[PDB]
Amino acid sequence: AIGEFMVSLPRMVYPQPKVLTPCRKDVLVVTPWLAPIVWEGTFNIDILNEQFRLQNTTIGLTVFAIKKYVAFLKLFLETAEKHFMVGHRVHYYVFTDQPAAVPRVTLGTGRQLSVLEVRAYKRWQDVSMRRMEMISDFCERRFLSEVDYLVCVDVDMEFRDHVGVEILTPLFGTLHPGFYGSSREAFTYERRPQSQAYIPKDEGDFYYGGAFFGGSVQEVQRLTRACHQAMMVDQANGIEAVWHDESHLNKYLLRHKPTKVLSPEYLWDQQLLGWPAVLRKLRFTAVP
Amino acid sequence: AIGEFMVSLPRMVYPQPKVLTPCRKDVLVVTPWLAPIVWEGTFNIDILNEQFRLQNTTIGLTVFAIKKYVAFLKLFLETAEKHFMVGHRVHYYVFTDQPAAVPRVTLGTGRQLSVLEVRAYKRWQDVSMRRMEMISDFCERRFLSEVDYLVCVDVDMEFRDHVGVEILTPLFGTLHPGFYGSSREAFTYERRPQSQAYIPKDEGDFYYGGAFFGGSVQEVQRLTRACHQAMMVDQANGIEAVWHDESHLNKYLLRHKPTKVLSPEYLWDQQLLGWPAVLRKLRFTAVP
Repeated sequence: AIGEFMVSLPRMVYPQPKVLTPCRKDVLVVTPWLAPIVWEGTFNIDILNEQFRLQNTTIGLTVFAIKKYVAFLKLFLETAEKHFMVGHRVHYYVFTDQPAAVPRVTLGTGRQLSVLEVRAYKRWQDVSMRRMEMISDFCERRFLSEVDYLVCVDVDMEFRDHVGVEILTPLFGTLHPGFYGSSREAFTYERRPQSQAYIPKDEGDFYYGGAFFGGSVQEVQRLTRACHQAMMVDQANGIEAVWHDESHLNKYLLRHKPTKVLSPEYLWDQQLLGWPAVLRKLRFTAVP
Repeated sequence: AIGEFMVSLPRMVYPQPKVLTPCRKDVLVVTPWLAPIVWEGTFNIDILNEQFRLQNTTIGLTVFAIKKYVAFLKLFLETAEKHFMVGHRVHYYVFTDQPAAVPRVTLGTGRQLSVLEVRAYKRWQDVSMRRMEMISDFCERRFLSEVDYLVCVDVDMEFRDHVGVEILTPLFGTLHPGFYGSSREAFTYERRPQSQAYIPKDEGDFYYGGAFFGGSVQEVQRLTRACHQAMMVDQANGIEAVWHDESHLNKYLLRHKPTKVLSPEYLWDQQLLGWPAVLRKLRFTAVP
């Protein structure tokens, strides 16, 4: 559950927070709208695990694996079992054109997987829209009744370190690893006014990655519905956003600010970007 | 309203957030449970005012003025009119033993004041309990139907600078100005195990001030009910906590972590503590 009556935390012994010492001296740890930006050193995972366990939290993880991308599922799921929400209830939802190609991965207690078949659409326009469309429709089919939070990620990735309840909040986006140090004018937002995803050069907080977003089921249903509807308007107008659903996600999060932002620890590519000093942990990484 | 369907923010032009520059290099701006700690430089008030105005937010401010403390109401209310939640709907609730001594203060549009008489209890024990008791009971009489958030403060104070929607959240406490730089062993928590307010020497995040707390009506009703019930147990057991309801507030916020913490900018005493460099603004201050 979310936001229900909650019992007291138990007694816990941990280091006192230091009011006159910044938790990081090298990065921004809160947005200008007072959403935490989640980096290593900002959180005590023992306090957060207590808060979320006492609420009996269930986390849904959605992933799409189409055509040759089914090959990535084995490593994705095996590493999620080691690093993603361990100790909490998890429901994996694997959307695929090939149910028989989903690997038989052994799951920990309290963790389950459902395979959901996707239609093999002939038109690339419908394929482009599919993730937002399908995530929004499965909010009613399953997610509202089954999970408290949804996490929506790309499959061609692996977990290497802890990804846990520190990310959970009504709505979150993740700093794209290509742009976290960039000026807004360099962000690859959609720049043509004819598109619903358009953002002018003087607007924008961050460049969020389409490969990792999520929130409560209600807020993810709103985001995905809005992005799907915006993509259909663009298609009717004969325009395709420069980075497809990621451009629409960025427009949505500019206009509807997220309640947490995840650092690039949560969405990284070591082949392209190495391991900079500012990343103390590489948690979820591209497969080369 | 809180958490209802919300329209997009309008286009806004403001400086891009700097991911690789800390917003403060001298203080902690997020707790270990990922609640923002509100200092000057952490927030863009234009973005926050848009978010809260679009939700039609109403803020209730409660204050108790008993016996000679009615003398403080004129300056308290006049300075609240200049600095507290300007531009948003405000309902002041003045709890007093002397309704006729409440000054006629001129209020801005969208701002109203109600005078609520308190019983002149003969027993100091009932006086000690009165604020928590009365705030909890007026949650049903008025506050649930009238306001979205409650702010509960002491009267012997004045506003000198902006106190606005950056503080609003489901549950907040304020760093007491005497203890924000102190070790937890020096915090003046209740230390006798026989009291419901007891906190051992190895526990505690912060020392919160009883003079400034608040949150959504639901969460303030829970806090005040819990504190009142805990005080009644102590009275039956013939023990009075060292700092009365402030000791109980501290026990409650240790066990039920706040979703924002306000810096001592929001609760200060310049006669006793001066104007240190770490305070960029002195917002709400003791009257000498």
